[PDB]
Amino acid sequence: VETSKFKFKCYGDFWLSVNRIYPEKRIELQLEVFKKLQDEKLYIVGWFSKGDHAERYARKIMKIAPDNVKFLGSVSEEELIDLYSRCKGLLCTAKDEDFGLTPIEAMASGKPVIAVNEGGFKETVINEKTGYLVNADVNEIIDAMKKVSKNPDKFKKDCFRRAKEF
Repeated sequence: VETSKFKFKCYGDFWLSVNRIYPEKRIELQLEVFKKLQDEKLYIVGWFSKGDHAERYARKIMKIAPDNVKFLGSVSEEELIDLYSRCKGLLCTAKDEDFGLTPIEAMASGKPVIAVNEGGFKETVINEKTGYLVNADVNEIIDAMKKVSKNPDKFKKDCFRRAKEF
């Protein structure tokens, strides 16, 4: 996994999630989280295939999402790198990602990762060292996010290091 093109800019005031708008990504969970954390912001990178059945689910998600959630759609690598470099941290809730590419890219950017304790997330994120591993649970995710909010650069060096190990 290449991570030389990623960099750090700042711990911005927005959380990031990189995942297509499909059921297996548990986008609904992310929405429930920000419906409670009205003081936080989420930028979602990912779209869907027009004309495909998934479109119904995608549009439903976008209509039930709170105002503090932004759907960016499909972005270029330049955009992705920049988003990783400026986010406060990465949120992962997918159940079909076994490699943990997104956590690696986020950590290569010096960012903490909050993710469900499954697949590639469990294989990349180190609980309490480069982020937090929790269950697919609204309250658990919010608690983890609140910790990061209090100390954004707490795991900076550890994240850069972990990213090199892949």
